[PDB]
Amino acid sequence: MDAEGLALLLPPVTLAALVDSWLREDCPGLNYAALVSGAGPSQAALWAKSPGVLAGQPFFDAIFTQLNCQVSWFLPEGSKLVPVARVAEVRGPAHCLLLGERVALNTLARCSGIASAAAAAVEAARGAGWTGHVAGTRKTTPGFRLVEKYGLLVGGAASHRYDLGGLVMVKDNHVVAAGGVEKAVRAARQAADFALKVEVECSSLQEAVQAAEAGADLVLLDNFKPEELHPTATVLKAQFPSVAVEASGGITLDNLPQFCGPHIDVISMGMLTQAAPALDFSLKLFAKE
Amino acid sequence: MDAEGLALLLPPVTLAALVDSWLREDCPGLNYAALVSGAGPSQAALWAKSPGVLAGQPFFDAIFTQLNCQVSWFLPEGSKLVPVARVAEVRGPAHCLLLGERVALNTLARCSGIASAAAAAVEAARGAGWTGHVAGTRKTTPGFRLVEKYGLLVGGAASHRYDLGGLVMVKDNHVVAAGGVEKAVRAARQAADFALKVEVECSSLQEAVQAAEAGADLVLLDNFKPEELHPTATVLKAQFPSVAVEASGGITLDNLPQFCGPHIDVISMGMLTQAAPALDFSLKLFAKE
Amino acid sequence: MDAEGLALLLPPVTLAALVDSWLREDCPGLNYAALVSGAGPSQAALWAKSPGVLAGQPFFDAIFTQLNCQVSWFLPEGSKLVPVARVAEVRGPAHCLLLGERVALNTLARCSGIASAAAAAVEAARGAGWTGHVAGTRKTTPGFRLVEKYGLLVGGAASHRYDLGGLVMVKDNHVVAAGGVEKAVRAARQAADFALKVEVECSSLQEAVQAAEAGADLVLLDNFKPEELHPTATVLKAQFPSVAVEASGGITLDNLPQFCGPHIDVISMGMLTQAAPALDFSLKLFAKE
Amino acid sequence: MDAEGLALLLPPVTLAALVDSWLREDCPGLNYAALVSGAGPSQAALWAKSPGVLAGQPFFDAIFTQLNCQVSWFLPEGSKLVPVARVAEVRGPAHCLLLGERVALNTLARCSGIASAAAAAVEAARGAGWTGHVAGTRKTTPGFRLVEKYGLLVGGAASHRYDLGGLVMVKDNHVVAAGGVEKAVRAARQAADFALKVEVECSSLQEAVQAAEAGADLVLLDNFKPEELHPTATVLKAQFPSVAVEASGGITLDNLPQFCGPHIDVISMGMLTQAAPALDFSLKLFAKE
Amino acid sequence: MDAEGLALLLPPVTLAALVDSWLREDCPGLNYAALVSGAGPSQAALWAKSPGVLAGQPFFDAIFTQLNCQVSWFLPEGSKLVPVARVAEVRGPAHCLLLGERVALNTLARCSGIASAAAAAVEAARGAGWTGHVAGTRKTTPGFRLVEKYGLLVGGAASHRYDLGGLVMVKDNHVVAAGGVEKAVRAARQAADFALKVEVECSSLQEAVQAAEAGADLVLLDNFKPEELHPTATVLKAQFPSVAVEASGGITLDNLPQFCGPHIDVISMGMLTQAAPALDFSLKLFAKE
Amino acid sequence: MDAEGLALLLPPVTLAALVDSWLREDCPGLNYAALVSGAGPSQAALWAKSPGVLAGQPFFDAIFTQLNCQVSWFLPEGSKLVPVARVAEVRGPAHCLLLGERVALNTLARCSGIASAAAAAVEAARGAGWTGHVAGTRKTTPGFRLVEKYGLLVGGAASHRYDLGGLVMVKDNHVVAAGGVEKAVRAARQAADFALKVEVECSSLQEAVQAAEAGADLVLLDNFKPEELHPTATVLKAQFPSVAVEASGGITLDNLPQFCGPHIDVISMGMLTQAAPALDFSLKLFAKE
Ligand SMILES: O=C(O)c1cccnc1C(=O)O
Ligand SMILES: O=C(O)c1cccnc1C(=O)O
Ligand SMILES: O=C(O)c1cccnc1C(=O)O
Ligand SMILES: O=C(O)c1cccnc1C(=O)O
Ligand SMILES: O=C(O)c1cccnc1C(=O)O
Ligand SMILES: O=C(O)c1cccnc1C(=O)O
Repeated sequence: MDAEGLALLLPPVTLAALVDSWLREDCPGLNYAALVSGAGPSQAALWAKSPGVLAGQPFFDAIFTQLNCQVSWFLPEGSKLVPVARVAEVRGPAHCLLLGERVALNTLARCSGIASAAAAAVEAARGAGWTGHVAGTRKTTPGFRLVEKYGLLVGGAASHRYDLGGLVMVKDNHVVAAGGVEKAVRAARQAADFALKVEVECSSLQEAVQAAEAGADLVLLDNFKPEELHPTATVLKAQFPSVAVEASGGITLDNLPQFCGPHIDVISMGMLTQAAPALDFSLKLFAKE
Repeated sequence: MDAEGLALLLPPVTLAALVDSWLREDCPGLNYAALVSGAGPSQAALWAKSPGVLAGQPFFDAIFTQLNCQVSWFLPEGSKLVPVARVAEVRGPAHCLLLGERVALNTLARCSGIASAAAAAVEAARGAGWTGHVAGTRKTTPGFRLVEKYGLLVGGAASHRYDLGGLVMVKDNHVVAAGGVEKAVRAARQAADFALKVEVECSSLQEAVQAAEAGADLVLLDNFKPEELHPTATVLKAQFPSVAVEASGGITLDNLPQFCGPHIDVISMGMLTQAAPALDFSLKLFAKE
Repeated sequence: MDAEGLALLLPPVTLAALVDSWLREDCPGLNYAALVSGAGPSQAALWAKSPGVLAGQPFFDAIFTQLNCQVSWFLPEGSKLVPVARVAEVRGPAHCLLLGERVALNTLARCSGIASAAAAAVEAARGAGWTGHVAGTRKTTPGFRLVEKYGLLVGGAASHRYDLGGLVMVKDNHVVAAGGVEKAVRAARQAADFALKVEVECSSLQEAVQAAEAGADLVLLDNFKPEELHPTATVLKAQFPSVAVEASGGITLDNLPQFCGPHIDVISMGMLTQAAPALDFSLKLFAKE
Repeated sequence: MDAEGLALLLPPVTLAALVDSWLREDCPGLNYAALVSGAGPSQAALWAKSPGVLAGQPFFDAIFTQLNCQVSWFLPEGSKLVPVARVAEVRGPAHCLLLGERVALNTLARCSGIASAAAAAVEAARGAGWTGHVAGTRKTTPGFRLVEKYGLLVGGAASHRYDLGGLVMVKDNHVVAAGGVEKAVRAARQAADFALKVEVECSSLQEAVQAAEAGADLVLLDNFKPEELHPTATVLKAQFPSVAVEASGGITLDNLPQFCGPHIDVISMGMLTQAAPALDFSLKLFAKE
Repeated sequence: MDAEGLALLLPPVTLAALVDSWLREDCPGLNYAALVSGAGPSQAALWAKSPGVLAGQPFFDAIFTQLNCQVSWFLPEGSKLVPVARVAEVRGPAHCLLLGERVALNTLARCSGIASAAAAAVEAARGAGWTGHVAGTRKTTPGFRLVEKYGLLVGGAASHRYDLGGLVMVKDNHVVAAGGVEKAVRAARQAADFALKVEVECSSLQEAVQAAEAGADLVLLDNFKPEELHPTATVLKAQFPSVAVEASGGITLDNLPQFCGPHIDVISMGMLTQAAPALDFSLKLFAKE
Repeated sequence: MDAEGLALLLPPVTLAALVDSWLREDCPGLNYAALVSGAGPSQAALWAKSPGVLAGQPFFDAIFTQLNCQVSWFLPEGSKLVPVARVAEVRGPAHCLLLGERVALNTLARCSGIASAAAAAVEAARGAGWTGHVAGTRKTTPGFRLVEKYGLLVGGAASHRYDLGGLVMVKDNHVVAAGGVEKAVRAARQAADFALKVEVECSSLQEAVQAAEAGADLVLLDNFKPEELHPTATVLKAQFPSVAVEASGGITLDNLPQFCGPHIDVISMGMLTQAAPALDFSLKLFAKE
């Protein structure tokens, strides 16, 4: 995509409600440190001290806008961060900058760190000649989904489904509960009348074929070794060429290339959200003359 | 210090609210996946697949209570996870179990992941002879502070001030805006009447002394090499024996012992929250009764 | 669709919150008519005074639950209503029973009113030997969508996309804004990726082909006369067998049979929500043994 | 009355909140369709496609304001709508115009639908030479009451009580629970100390006299056939000239002239909110010259 | 009446919501104090240390119910408090009792203090032979109206009009805005269609008469000396026998009998809410024997 | 203090939330009174009818801002009010001023009442040559703590800790629950890692010392007569120089000077918030073309 146009995804109602809560979480009562700085007009520089990808400007902006501060970016959303970079400047009343400071920073650090891993992982795949979509999961922080999924998009990963209402994903537990894969997929297909796709976690070739026969649009190959994964995917694409194939389970940055192959459409990774460290940013006030 | 007594810190109102919003994030509309599993009474086993410390039972319990499911814990809050362990059992209607599965796991993974890092770091400190307090920061995920600060406790580090509303904290930025460290602290110390303490970030011996003279209860030595840090702290404690010394900036699990000396009372670490990977948990239905 | 299992689609959090907002709407302050009834143990009987389909038990139930009342139903959810029928008995404190009454009845009235129309539309389509799906739209009352979309399902219609983060729908205005049907569907598919279906509104056969060619999952044939619809449908189906066709616009109970064909998969009708008179119900306290 | 000044009744806080819940209902997560339109400065025409009364302007406006879009109206609120008329022009970014489209349309459709049905009933009553008040009920869609009551006022009906903290209304059930009309009215008058009126639903002449005697500000005649209603009213009016008489139950636009008569003061009709079809409108983007 | 049956006025939704804000206000973060008491099953005695009237049981209860505690009342709601009285007893986990303490005490203290003041006023009114209704105002604490108005009622005063939603009160300002008293009342009367009473603030016998002629249901005689009030009110009743006559403005508990007279129906008092000191209660843990 | 620079303490999100709830409480539905005044541009004078200290401008401003109304203050926050003052002017639509009026007046009155009470007290203390802190308590009206604690500051008192997660307070009850003072304070000390202070309620010199020995930062001497208080305090300060001493319990404005001795640091007064009458203010519409 283009990372600058991604911001248009964020609906501005649910956005400001997020921002409000984040501020309240941090300053529920009186802001005593306000008195230290006073409210004089001020400027601070946003320092990027970690390599990766910048993401999260829409969140960073919104937070400060709520506090009557203005942000000037010196890079675009999505651009590569080359450490000790001065990536932006923030102007407003001192106390307002310093109240927004930590929250904006945390939001930007986390969003960026996710985008960073996603870009790293996308590269590694491109590098192995893979043409598919590296994806995320629902293994997001609670109440932080919007920021994390958006982060994955800025990094060039696909978001995967956002909600639980958005694609019907039959998993091991759904199959156990429904008493077998055929039964499960039949129900799943009925519930997704014509508007929603069905995906089915399958731990074996058999489970997959059963799923694919039953009319699954996607078959997720969960926890296969690579040497098992590709022959299994080959059989599937051969027999059901219109069915998409996702590999997930245990997949990391280091090993990702082994999971890439001509018959895998999607690779999903817990790690992009669950084990992607936050980038180091600071926001420092500089004096005017 | 009992880690099972820690759930009492959680006020039940802010807890049940948080849980609602987590579930609403994940499934705002219709849960089509309820139709695949139906609603038969079922049981699921919680499996820990990562080493660390188990943290977040109160949140796990709340999530599932909200969905009319019950939880039996086989290990106490804060115990070591020795992997491929069966840590607990969850009971309830199938569709209800599966609705809360991900959000619960996410929450538990995230909280446990932090506890583990805190525990690692506390152990490191103990191992380097040091009886001070290892601590968190305000570098927490937005909307998720309660879980992360609670996690820090369960792992046995200190939370630090929760929310900018406890302790008053003067930083590089407050000093710049106030036109001096002398001015900044006097203002800070006026604001925090008797109820609140004043801590000051300082980047030199000089700036520390000025702070302590000015009436600082705590003096944070920001971003020192340990070779500078300890001589500095030695003088401070000589000249102002009742002023506490915190050290912060660049402190990893790797180098933490280097910042563990006899005149350092608090060590705060960004990494305990920012860069602690989540633990791997799963929740698998079984068909006993 | 077994209509009694549909209640499993209702996540219990968003439900309970919605119930709260309805009761607060109807009684923001003090309930003065509490004093008129007092709080004597009491029982009322719900009478269905209109013909159609009973829908809304979950909502009815959950309103009374919030006011310590209990409901016992004598008809199953989705059953046929033959007038002057006793469908349930609600038991609880008089004042509570009387507080919930209008809100609970108003909820059951539209939900049933909508289901009734859906059932009638489905019946006319089965009646013209159509094996397709009758569907709702996003033409729903603001804030009431959960009840209305559930209503359609209980009457045997498809809900279409609930959401707008569900299926990606390119409409007449999108096509304009984009700058052409070709350029728009390219951009839709890219946003949709593997996770979502792209549906496109099309005013002619030419626009439909352009669309199918750009990779549309569903072509929606907007405001065609029946004489023009079916030729156009037959063409798309011969040339792109894997694309689903939707007819929509101007469709009524009376004319629906003329829109049924062997090459229409979905027919959506705005009237099913926008013009479905609410059923007559009432709740009258009786005396007990 | 002036229909344009009714907007003053709408307190801008409850209006804005209401709008946000509607917006959030339609797009809880990510707006994928933003990418198809993009953010081009754009303009749309509001086409009125059904006959009736225009109502809902202040809500329509509020919605788009919340998305940074400006509305310009060509008909004033309350004017007669003559089909295929251009009533307004909405401008702003393309993605925003399309985000608010369906919600704003759905709001205006239903408010106008009601206004029309009220105006229609007001007209037939005027046509019978009746000078009383046609009225709404509390039979409103849950959560949508502010819009529906307002629609009644624009069509020139009277909203009954909005609220329930409103007028005190003693109904058949209140009378049953109390054990007797005179008891009930005593209790109701006590609760309505001097600030509220007391109304009593009465199913006979005998009960209506009991209630009038006991001091009710109004007597509602609950299901009378018209041949019975007017003698019962006449007797009431002669015996208690300062009591007001409401006729309710079964009153359709077709039979309304028969319920009009010199001794009825208020005629409340459930149909106005429960069975008023919504109007047809559409919002189509045009390019400028 | 019966102060015990007043609790039925409080709808359980808006209670629990109110109680939740109050608790959140007091402990928005982690409750560190809970670790000092631990969770031992405990009991505590509520001690009334001031003279007055007890009011606020429903709130006190709700608060502790939310914290899983239970309350046994030794005196009924509305009874006379003779100091150092042991009025109730509260049981539940120690940290829960202690978390609820202050918030519940503050609530009961203020409700009780208002009911005391209202009683005092109702007494003096009765003592002076007057059969009217002492009333309060909209001079309530912001967001504490439910409790304050409830207190008035328990004290035996009237809750003058709760919300601005059910009576229509024309004031000095409304008249100025409207450009005269005739105009204002005329307008008000048309706004309050048949459901709502109109009250008019009048500062002179003229302005009162004018309002009465225009159709005012009540005439409020504002800031009159008593020697002016009673002649003014006698003319009023002479000409307008069915128009209620309220007196207001600087009426204190001391002079209240001077404002009592056969022609005054209602007496509102700012002081019942604005200057009613809180009672002194305390909650003391004891060991069981 | 500098009373004008105190507004900076008020975070703008929590402020605008609070203000919305006040407005929603006072007019949840339709504002019939808007029709009486119309929307004409108007102005209103704010009159101060009582002596005291002016407090609550930020809340006042925010309230009106929310209703598109501007305020011009002719007196700085916290100035002395000398009665019949014209302290400010409010411009806006007529219906908007009148909707805001009472809510804002109510806020300003109780904020100003408290500031006044506190100024009275701080004055007597400064008059008694005392250099310590006059403080508040947590005996604040529920849901209104921000306004009341802010008012205390403006009048020159200290807020004290605001909520239960500032300083950690051990009271009679915490001691009972812990089974002793030693145990309770150790637990509070362990809980208050380094971020917080521990304060202990003590009813005797011995208990004060046990607390001081166990590491208490402050010792609150509850309910001592002045004759006991000072000699107790003189001993503490001798034997534990850096422990602070707060007196509290029964300290009226009248007797306060008796509590102002050289070994007392803090004096807390329940009365400042529990028994401080609100000041008298009106807002009157005046003329302009
Ligand atoms: O549920 C998902 O959306 C999902 C998609 C791909 C891989 N894992 C998951 C998961 O959360 O378990
Ligand atoms: O603000 C804090 O509480 C804090 C405390 C210790 C270390 N870092 C921080 C920070 O957020 O920068
Ligand atoms: O958007 C939809 O879901 C939809 C689907 C089919 C027909 N109309 C609509 C509409 O709301 O206009
Ligand atoms: O209650 C009302 O407001 C009302 C007013 C007139 C007629 N019916 C009703 C009703 O809801 O039953
Ligand atoms: O507002 C009221 O209803 C009211 C009623 C009686 C006395 N004062 C008032 C007031 O203006 O606050
Ligand atoms: O608890 C407090 O914060 C407090 C502090 C000082 C004086 N009183 C109190 C109280 O409300 O009991």
